[PDB]
Amino acid sequence: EHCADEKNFDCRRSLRNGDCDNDDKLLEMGYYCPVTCGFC
Repeated sequence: EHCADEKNFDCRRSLRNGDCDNDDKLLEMGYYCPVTCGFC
């Protein structure tokens, strides 16, 4: 799976909010903005 942050999903805002620090949103972030979350 070559990961790529989504274009329509705002990865910066979500990172700034803390969406990616939320466990239940981890899944959401794993596909939406995985590169922004440093997964890959």
